[PDB]
Amino acid sequence: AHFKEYQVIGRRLPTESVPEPKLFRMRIFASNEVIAKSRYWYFLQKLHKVKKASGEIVSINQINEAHPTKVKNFGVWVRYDSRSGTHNMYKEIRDVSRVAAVETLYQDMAARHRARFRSIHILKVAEIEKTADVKRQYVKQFLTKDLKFPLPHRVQKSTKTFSYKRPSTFY
RNA sequence: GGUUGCGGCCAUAUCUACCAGAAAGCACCGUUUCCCGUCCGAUCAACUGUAGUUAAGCUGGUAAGAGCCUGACCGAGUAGUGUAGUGGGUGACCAUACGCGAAACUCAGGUGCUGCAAUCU
Repeated sequence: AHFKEYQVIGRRLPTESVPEPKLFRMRIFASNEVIAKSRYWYFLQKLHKVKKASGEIVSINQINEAHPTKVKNFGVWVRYDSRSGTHNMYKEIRDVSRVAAVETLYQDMAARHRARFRSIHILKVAEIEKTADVKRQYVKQFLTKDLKFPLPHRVQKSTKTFSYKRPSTFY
């Protein structure tokens, strides 16, 4: 579904010798809470000696975008598995939210490298609104002062199967 | 607490090399008339409590000791693996989901514990 940024705070189960464990937290983009808690145990199993059975999740929360109607430059660092091996890349994309850029990121990763969600780890989603922090020319071109372009060859959708005049693609 | 006899678990007890051991206790031990097998009273058998021997046995301590034992979010949730998909990949194989989960390695700690009957300044 629509990716939602969840904060997931969990810990290892409290034993007698070690009450109050170290309370690790992650921000993971997921469709829903069930996948959020699942993705949490998957990564926390990767960085620590803990699995779902031996730990508990102490807080699950949604993080909302601070201002969902300002467009920003998002610096995305990702590792993914291709058929041959593993690679780390830094991509970047315009958006208004962290989540929709991550939705965009998974679409681009699937399209350009045939990477399924199973294969992708989102290392760090970073926002910058200051130029010269933007490295990719496919994003720099929308930051030129006084941007303006046409939308040539406008194709208009037809509700009916027949029309009674050749179409016009003017704009 | 030492020691002896009988033990239990059977190295946290073994192994190497040094250092120490008061009283209690093997025996430094001494002897061959007697029971007792032989080349050998060395082992084994029997007889004594002697110069007074702790030299050895034994016990303890030491050693960035070997070994052994215990533990660890140490490696490592790794390897492996139960279940699942009309997942990926030509394949070889791999990723993912729900579970189980090592061994090496590394780091620490530990040098037997203990039952019964006696005996001991």
